[PDB]
Amino acid sequence: DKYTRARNAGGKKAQDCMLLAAEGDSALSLLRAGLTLGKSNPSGPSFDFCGMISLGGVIMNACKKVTNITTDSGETIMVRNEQLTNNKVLQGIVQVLGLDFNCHYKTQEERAKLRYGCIVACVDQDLDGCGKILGLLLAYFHLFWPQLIVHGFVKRLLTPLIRVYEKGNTVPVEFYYEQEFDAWAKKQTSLANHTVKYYKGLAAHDTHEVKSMFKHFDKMVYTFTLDDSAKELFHIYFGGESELRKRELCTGVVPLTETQTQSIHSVRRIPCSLHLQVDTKAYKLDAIERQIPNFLDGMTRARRKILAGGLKCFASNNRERKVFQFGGYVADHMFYHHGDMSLNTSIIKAAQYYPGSSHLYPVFIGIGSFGSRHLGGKDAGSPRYISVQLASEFIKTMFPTEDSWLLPYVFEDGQRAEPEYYVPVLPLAIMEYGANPSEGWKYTTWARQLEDILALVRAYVDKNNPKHELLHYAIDHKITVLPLRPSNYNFKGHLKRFGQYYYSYGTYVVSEQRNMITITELPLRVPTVAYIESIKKSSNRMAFIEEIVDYSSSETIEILVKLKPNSLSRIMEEFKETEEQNSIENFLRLRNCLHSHLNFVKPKGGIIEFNSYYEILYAWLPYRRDLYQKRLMRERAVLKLRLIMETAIVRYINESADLNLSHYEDEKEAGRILSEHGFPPLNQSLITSPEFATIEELNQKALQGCYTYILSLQARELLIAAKTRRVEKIKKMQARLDKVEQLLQESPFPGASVWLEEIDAVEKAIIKGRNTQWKFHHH
Amino acid sequence: DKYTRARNAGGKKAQDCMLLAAEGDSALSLLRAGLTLGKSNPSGPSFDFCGMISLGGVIMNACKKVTNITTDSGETIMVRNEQLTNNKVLQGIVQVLGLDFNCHYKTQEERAKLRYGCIVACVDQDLDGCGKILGLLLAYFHLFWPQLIVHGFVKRLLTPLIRVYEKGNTVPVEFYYEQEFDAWAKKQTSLANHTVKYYKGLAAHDTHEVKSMFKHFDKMVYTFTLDDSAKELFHIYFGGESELRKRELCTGVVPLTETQTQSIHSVRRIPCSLHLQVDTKAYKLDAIERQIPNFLDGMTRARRKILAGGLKCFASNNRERKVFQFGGYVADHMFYHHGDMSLNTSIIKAAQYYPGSSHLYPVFIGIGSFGSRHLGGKDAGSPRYISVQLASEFIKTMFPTEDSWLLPYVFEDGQRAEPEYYVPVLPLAIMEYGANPSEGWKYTTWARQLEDILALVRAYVDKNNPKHELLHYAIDHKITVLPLRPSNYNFKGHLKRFGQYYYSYGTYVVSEQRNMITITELPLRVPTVAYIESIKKSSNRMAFIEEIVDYSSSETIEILVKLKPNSLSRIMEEFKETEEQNSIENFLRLRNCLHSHLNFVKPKGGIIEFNSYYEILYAWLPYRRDLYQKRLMRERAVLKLRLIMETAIVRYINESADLNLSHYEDEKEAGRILSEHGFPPLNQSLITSPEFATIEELNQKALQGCYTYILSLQARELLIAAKTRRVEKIKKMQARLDKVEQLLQESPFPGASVWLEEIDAVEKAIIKGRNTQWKFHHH
DNA sequence: GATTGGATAGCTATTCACGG
DNA sequence: CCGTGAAT
DNA sequence: AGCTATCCAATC
Ligand SMILES: COc1cc(NS(C)(=O)=O)ccc1Nc1c2ccccc2nc2ccccc12
Ligand SMILES: COc1cc(NS(C)(=O)=O)ccc1Nc1c2ccccc2nc2ccccc12
Ligand SMILES: [Mg+2]
Ligand SMILES: [Mg+2]
Ligand SMILES: [Mg+2]
Repeated sequence: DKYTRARNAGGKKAQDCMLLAAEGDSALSLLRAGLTLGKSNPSGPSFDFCGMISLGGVIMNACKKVTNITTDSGETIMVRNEQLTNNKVLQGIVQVLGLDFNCHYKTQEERAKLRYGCIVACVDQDLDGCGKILGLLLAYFHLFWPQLIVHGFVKRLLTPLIRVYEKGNTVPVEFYYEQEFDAWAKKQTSLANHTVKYYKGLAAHDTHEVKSMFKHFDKMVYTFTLDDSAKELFHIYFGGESELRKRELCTGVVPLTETQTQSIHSVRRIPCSLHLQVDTKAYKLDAIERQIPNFLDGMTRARRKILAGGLKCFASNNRERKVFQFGGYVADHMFYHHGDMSLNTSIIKAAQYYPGSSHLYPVFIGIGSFGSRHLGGKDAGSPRYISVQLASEFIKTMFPTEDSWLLPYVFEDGQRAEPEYYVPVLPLAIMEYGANPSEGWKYTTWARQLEDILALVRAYVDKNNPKHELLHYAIDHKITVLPLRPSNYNFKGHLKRFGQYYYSYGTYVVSEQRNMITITELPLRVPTVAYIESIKKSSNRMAFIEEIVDYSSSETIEILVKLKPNSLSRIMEEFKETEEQNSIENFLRLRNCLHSHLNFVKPKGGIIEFNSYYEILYAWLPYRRDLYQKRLMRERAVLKLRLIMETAIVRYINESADLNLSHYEDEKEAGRILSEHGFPPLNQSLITSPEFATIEELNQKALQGCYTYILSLQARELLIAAKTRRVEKIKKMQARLDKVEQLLQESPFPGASVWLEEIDAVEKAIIKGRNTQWKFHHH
Repeated sequence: DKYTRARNAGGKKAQDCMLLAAEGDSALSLLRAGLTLGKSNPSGPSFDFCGMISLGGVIMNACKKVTNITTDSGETIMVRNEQLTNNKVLQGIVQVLGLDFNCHYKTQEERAKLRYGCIVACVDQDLDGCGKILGLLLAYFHLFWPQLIVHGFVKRLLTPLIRVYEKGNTVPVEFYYEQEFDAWAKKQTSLANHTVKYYKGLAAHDTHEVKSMFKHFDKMVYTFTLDDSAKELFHIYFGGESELRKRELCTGVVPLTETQTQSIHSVRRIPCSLHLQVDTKAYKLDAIERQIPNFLDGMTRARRKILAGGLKCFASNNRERKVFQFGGYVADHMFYHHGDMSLNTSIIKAAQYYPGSSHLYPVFIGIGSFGSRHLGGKDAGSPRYISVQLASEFIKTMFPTEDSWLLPYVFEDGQRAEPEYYVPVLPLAIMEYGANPSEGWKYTTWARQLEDILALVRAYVDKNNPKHELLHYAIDHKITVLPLRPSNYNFKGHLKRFGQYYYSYGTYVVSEQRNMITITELPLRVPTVAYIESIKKSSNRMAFIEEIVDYSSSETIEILVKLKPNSLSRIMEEFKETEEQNSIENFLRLRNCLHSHLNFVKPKGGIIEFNSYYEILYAWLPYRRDLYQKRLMRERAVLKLRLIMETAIVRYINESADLNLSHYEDEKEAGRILSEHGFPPLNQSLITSPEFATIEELNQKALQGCYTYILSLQARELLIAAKTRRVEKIKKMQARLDKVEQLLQESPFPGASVWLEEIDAVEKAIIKGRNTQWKFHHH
């Protein structure tokens, strides 16, 4: 309860006081600082007429918790959920404002009973603040007291996130959306004399800006208004039907026309339907993009940033670092503008490894406590006391280093960030476990057998496999010719397919001579403590058992169960036996069903729904093949340029004494003399280690050349051994060049043998990691 | 209430159950992993007879919170105050153990009533856990129930601190103290095949390691035993007399002899007196070292680390950074092995600036809110939302950049860290405000007037000042000839010296047409809120006042005292008007006394006590003088070496076409022919950038070198323009060399004029900072 | 009791889907 | 009712 | 994102 009352709140001047609701604590501090500006300006808000309160992060969604029931007289009353009534934030809001769940406030006399004139929401300009928190608050108010919105009881504090200043002019130009900002920027010829400022939340606007904004306080308050359509909109974005969200979120967001925003800014009334259509839709699309993995990479945006930052950090030396320090480094270098605790949790999850864990091939090696098979991995240590390091042996084979220069990249404010997506050697999307929800769709994936995947890919790329010709299709690409069965690496149970569903069964053994029943393997991905709690809550099963206990150490589980005398007969009697599941498995809940929700995010943004793992594999193959071809082409261009440069270098070295470079005056004279002598001008910085640059860029930049590759020659290279090593290197480049030229004309596509070798290397690395419990050089 | 009771604990097997008291959740996880072993370690501890509890706090010193009173029955009883009774950790411990404060437990019958047979402390091996926590626990038990310590009711878990593994062997060796490991390693012939591992606490250990520890569990439990001496020793370390700690902590810790440690490791019993004399004394000495400033530098260890880290970080660019990110950088790069919140608080305190603050000259510019005169500076923002940057001008003028290469340094694991101490141009120890306690001592300093300090230093250095001669002493250097008065920069009150004490007075005015009392200034360093609460607390003062009001701005003080009508008379009558302070000041408490406790830390460890600021200045002067001399000599030597190198380089570049280096085969042939031609062999890397080498190191490593400075020359240098620039550089270096030679011979000591120029520069920087409210290029 | 600095770490609730 | 990851 | 208590000393 962070309420800071107003002096006139609840008194005879209640109908002109204001209540400020802050998204978090930074907004609280900014509001307090602005309010405590008395005696410097008689005009402006102050604590005698304004309130102060905090919402505390995400607020609850009332539209799902409430349930509508009709009465005898046809009245429809909304019963509020037990959890809904016990929420502290909503209770505090309703107590401070003195709202009633029975009065409809249809008349001004009823509106006079509230303790404040109006409620003003102060939230950040980011997607989360404007779309989720404000949207949820609007949904709450619309659901319970729709009439309040009509009479302008709900207002918001609109603050820009972009400010462009021009030196010599004291007033800036403010943009509330990036679209209008960049449209204005591209409209102008040059902004080199200007300066742009972003505001990631209300943790900005230095005291000068705070004073300037609070001077014109009334110019920032915007009143929400209601229309007819908004009703059916509020049900779509916050109702209990996810099908409507699926249909709504399958398309993009249409921005507001100029007339609409002109009316909004001239009158300062915002229709809630427009707010839902723009801000909430944008937030939901961003949430989909953040919480659902890409079908090529298999990882979400946060995990991709983590991997890129880890590669950058541990490229120098693979030394352990604290999770907090590494997360801070990642947030600093990868431009992660969210809370650090979420990043640390994501790192910890990515580094975990145990039977049944989400990652079969984690990209990190964890030093410390990183969860266990029991407790579902939630028993991990704090990020301040555990360390992670790069599993370089597996990474350098799964994500080839030379292919990183060719992926499309994500640019923030003109700076490079983590790539848009990686293209692994083997399809990682269908090679690991995962399960989590998002807006509209849910994602769930059970890993496939490694041997089946290897056989399929080797058939596709081998050109010598007896099944290669039929894997390629001259009829259609829906037929299945090879099995893709669920993996059972760390699983001692069984997997059986019935109809269209795969079921996993744990294994047990029964010693009737003593009346003891012991289970030795639980089904796939079930925590032991959760399983024990589940088997204890069922009183029907609990009746037969005297006691159950465990002696599982850290990775192998066994439960021993002593049940009441002469209970087995009743066990078979009450619990039916079927070919899908026997009496004992039904009794002990040793059967699990593997449901798959193959919903991913396509490279160009958006969602995509698959029907089988074969579709994912067939979609992933062309990207990898094209990446191989592009890599080879750029490699050939680089070799040609490098050969030309090295031949010129050797030619200069041969006759360096004759030239007598010391005789000439300066750089330009020497360059002119060299050009007169026939030395070609190249781009040394673009050829010795080019860039993320592409091939046409390579040619264009190599067109304009300098003579720096001669002037930067150390005297040590002028000896004889250096020249001999240089010509040997030239021979090696020539051999590599004609080898890759031969590789280019290869069937079925260029670089098939390279793919085969990478497959073998990654298979060996995976085997080595499995042998040492995924702790390389630590066994 | 973290507590997992043992199965047998409660009164049936209470005599064999043991309770493990740990530090944090890391120890909890380690102990849980050890105890959960089953069917793989049958002879080992388990939850049948092992307790589990977390302290979850810090232990209060009970010896200071109790009162001993003798009743009429000739019995001395100890009554505990409210805070001791209400402490959560002690209450939990006494409830779990079921201790009685009336039973003396002198026999086995009363001891059997306890819920556990023994209590085992499981703390880290660092100074904190071993010293502070264990000493406080032992003090608690000895104060209340000595017989429990006598009968071995208290034990500790002794875990190895450092372990070295022999490659090819599965058994390492263990050391519990750093000195033992250091002695063994120095005595050991070679350790290339040996792998050392530090265990900072027990949060980091191998699974096989903990498996072995719980395989041999009783080998790591040591019982504490009492003796005759300890009865008084506790009173020295935890009693109410600080003089005993002053007399005890003024010397180093005497290590345990070989016979004592051999007996301890043989019988597994530890005398409590030895533990107090070693671990607690070491911890207290470390606390003194890290909580009291150095009299030369003027800052503590944490502040020195912060300053060095800021200098290293903001060198590339002065762009602002968030406080938490900068703290993470400092912790990473200078090996800060403590919590991040402490570092963030220290940085915030170092960057603060307001009237009456502790830092008249902050080493940081703070963007955001950093507190104000009211609330004493505790109203600053969160470290995640306020930015800091380096005050480049003041730092560069106060701590010269070159001198940083010549200070003694602190080494961690063979790597450099923050300097041992800094030697600023002006003595910063007596130009700031400070007040804080530490073990056995208190530090309190009131800043001196800048003008007096400048005059004193100049008279000591100018050699032309008419006061220079008698400032030096041919009779005795324990006399004062110049004033040293408290500074009044942001002070509009009065300062008056009476006897041996300075007093600060506020300023007040009176108006008789209402009898309005207006306070325009408070004494030095008193927050407004605390003063208001103090004036309200005393009944006899505000009983004559109805109201008090204050419209105080961010930097101004005004208090209006709405007091009773016709009241002045008994204010004069009651509150006595003395020559030291008038009745009105006595009635508003506007007089303060400036007490100074000048206790500092010597450069080579230890504490030192001064009697006046003149002593501090006199001690500080020779260090700066010697540093100036050493800097001048090192620069002279470096200049000579660089002149030789550049002359040789010029000669080569001049006659390079003659030798025709292309003819020779490899590096050795080129070196041989160069030596034959007479080019001297030097250490190019050292002379180009020594950065830490002493004056003798330059000479010793000059002759042993290579011919790298020739073979690393590029073609661009062979041109005429490069040679002309080189010869111009040679001329400039010669001019600087003979200028330095002139500076070397200079009365009274070398480099006096340099000191004068730097004094003028720092004075100008200070004035510029004062004029812009210590916000450079931000006004 | 209060007050100053530099050190000790672990809790506080939700949103989004779709099956148990 | 619970439970997953990524966010306030 | 914030919120939770104590140790040292000497004067108030
Ligand atoms: C409802 O969200 C919060 C409420 C409170 N206090 S209350 C009204 O329930 O008595 C405090 C914090 C939060 N929000 C939380 C977070 C917000 C931002 C970032 C991390 C957060 N982590 C939280 C963890 C547990 C509970 C609330 C958190
Ligand atoms: C659980 O919190 C604490 C645990 C300990 N454990 S131990 C054996 O090292 O003494 C010690 C102290 C705390 N409490 C802490 C705080 C309590 C109140 C207010 C602020 C606190 N700040 C802390 C900062 C770091 C560590 C513990 C703190
Ligand atoms: Mg935000
Ligand atoms: Mg510790
Ligand atoms: Mg910690």
